[PDB]
Amino acid sequence: TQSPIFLTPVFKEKIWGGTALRDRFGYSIPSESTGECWAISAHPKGPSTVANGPYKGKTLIELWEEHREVFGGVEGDRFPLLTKLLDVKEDTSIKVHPDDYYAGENEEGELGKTECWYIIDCKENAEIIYGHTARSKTELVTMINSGDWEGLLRRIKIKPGDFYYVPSGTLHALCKGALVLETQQNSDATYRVYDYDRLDSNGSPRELHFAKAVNAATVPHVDGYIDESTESRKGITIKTFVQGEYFSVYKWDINGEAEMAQDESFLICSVIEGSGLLKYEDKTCPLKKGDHFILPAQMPDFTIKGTCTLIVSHI
Ligand SMILES: [Zn+2]
Repeated sequence: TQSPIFLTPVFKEKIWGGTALRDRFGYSIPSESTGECWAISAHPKGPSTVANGPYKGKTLIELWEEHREVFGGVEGDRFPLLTKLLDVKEDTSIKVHPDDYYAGENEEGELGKTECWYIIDCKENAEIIYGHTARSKTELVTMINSGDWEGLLRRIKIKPGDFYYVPSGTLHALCKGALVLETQQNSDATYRVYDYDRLDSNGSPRELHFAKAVNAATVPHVDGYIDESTESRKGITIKTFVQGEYFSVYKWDINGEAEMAQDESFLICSVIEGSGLLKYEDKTCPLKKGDHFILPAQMPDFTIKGTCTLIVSHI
């Protein structure tokens, strides 16, 4: 296809969620404790539906299975990624995501969940939990059992604009006061080790997966290294956050009119700030904060005019 494919958001309630998705993006949310917006999703538990054009109403799964041409004919049983907006009002659980092998073996073919975080906004003293100090799996087990979160967990102070890559196997948790654009593999495989003994809307504690978390966790933890790059042309500054095995993620900072080309299999796009006008051939497409869309394989060269910021990804 040759035109933008907009996606209608799906929402998920979370004990750590809030109303920021409605307050900052104008979204109609399910509850006053909404933690996640599954923005570009083909996950069975909450797939995005096409919001416009000839495919309006179809799910991203139906597009992947029946119209792979849209995605440049790339291989794979399922659309590979999942993009979310996260309203981390309170702390999320301490957890680890398995890799493709472990997930497939223990979660019935589910993909692993390597992911990354772009911090859109956050409070002044915001942090994240990333990595740990255990030198062996027996030590990790011991320190988790004595709830020595202070000696075990490693914390990183964050600020708006930060980017963190989270390889599967990484013990982590986003903490209270953060608004995040999370790009991850198409998976919902999560092993929690601690959830602060909280109760959900139904008065029941959330599930923990101690054994699986320890099995999936990388020990010892070693901080990986990613090199960012930035380049600018007329009307746009592009920051390249990562070009990894599972995805490449970028930030487009537009001011004025930028000339673009879609030279990948497809581009996943989220407008996180401002508004603008996308023009291609004789067509016009208004863009605004909160829009999520895919630019197909055959998308014609286009321009975006305005003051807006998008986070974009591709495989
Ligand atoms: Zn996570």
